[PDB]
Amino acid sequence: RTAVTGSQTALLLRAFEKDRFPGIAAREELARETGLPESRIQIWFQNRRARHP
Amino acid sequence: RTAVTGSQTALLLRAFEKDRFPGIAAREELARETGLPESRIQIWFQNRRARHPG
DNA sequence: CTAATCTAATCTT
DNA sequence: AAGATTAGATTAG
Repeated sequence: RTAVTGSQTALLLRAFEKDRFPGIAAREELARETGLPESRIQIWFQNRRARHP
Repeated sequence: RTAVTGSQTALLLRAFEKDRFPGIAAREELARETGLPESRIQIWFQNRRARHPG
């Protein structure tokens, strides 16, 4: 029940370009920064590593 | 490149009711019978699963 | 209408 | 965590 805002996307792309493998430390933060479950953020990083190496 | 003919459409539609979730083999087989890449057969089945069940 | 793509998610080893 | 694959949304013929 969630479509991502362009700002969240921009915020994840920034964290991506920084380091593509955020430990659960980075991710919880990124969950707070965005208002998304941590679970949903890991998925985002897993898919993006697979479709843009 | 695209443009599937009515005949290609005809034999896949038959195979559709035959197997609604073709494994990588069923599709690989179906690529030869039609002359379309397996990749394009998968898209065809996943698009049609969403636009026409039953 | 239909092919193709991009995303979110699940599952397997 | 990668790999494949699903559904779904959408971009286009």
